[PDB]
Amino acid sequence: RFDRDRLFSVVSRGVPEELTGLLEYLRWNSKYLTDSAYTEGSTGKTCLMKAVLNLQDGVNACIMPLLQIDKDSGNPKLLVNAQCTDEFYQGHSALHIAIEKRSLQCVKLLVENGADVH
Repeated sequence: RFDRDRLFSVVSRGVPEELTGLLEYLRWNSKYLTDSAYTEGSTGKTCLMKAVLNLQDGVNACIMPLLQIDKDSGNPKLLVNAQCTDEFYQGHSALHIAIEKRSLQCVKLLVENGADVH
C-alpha cells in the first residue's frame, strides 16, 4: 500500500523514486491525492503544497511525479487546484505558496500543468 506519512516524507526529499507503488495503490483502491486521507486534515493541505514548501535551489524534483501520478489516477478534482478548507486558510493553494516562496520555476511548472490563476 501507500500512505500519507510516507508520502509527505518523500515529497520533501530530492529523490522521487520512493513514490513507486503509489499509482498502483491509488488506482487499485479507487482513491486520489485530493482525497481527505492524503491531506494534513487540520487545513485540507495536500502533498503538492508540502512539495512546493521546502524547495532545493528553487526547485523540487517530486512535483512533476506527483502531477503525473494525479493525471494517471484520472482524478476529477485535480491536485494542482486543491485548496485549504479551514476558516483561516480557506482557498489557499500550491500556486500561492510557489509565488510567496519566490520560485518562478515552480510557478511555470504549476501553470503549465493547469494551475488556475484565479
